[PDB]
Amino acid sequence: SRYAPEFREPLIDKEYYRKPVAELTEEEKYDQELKKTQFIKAAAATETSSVFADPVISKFTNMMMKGGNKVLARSLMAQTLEAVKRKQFEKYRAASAEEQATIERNPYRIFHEALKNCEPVIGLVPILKGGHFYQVPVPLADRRRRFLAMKWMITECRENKPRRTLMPEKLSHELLEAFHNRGPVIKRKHNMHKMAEANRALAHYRWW
RNA sequence: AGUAAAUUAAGAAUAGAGAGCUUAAUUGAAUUGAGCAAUGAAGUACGCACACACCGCCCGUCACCCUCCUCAAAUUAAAUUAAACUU
Ligand SMILES: [Mg+2]
Repeated sequence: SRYAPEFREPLIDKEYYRKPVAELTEEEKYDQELKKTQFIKAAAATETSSVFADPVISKFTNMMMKGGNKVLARSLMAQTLEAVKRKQFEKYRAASAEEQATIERNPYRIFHEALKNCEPVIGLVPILKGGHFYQVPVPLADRRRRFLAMKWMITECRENKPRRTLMPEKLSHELLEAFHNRGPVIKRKHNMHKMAEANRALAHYRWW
């Protein structure tokens, strides 16, 4: 890295800086005073104070990008969100007043609740004990649990789709199916959890 | 980490000749542990009949030639003795 270890990650929260001084906890108040005598990293090209920037969706975009084609990957995510909004508007208009209440037309809220439905609480680590490969039930961190949900989505759509279907049409159809706990990405989570019960007694081999 | 990946340009050398090489630029990620059971290294302790240094040293059965010794059925071979007393 070209940043020395003494550099601090930038804080790009607009409201945080403009809060009244008394509203800030003394711990936060102390850090701000310390940061005045430190070096701050430059903000990333994609780090902005925009009110429409969601870290979860921005991360999902980077996991789809191939060869640094951010314009294409962002376009694919923009087309997906729109394909989900247009799919719920059609259902909402073609539904009764009672049914209309339940229907969710926010694509950003369908994406977050979809991913969370696919996240697995426990995973598996492959281990070779006595020249035999065993996978031991592991408890997954918040970072490993989130990564696996996004990875499983980007892999079901990339591979298990018809040749002429497009990613905005497969991903939209999968975010909505996961949003209802019916999709194949949810089935992957159910299989992972079910296998952990099979290897329930083999967690002892853990050394880490 | 401006890394990987992807995409460009130029240069060396040639008369010409690389999908090779050198260099410059662009776009631009994911991830980094509740680590040491193992693998390797380092440190400490201990062991060593190894020092060619464990790809070490090393012990028995088995296999030819040669040296010495022992036992043993028998056979024969030479060797080796000592006196006893009568009249
Ligand atoms: Mg040439």
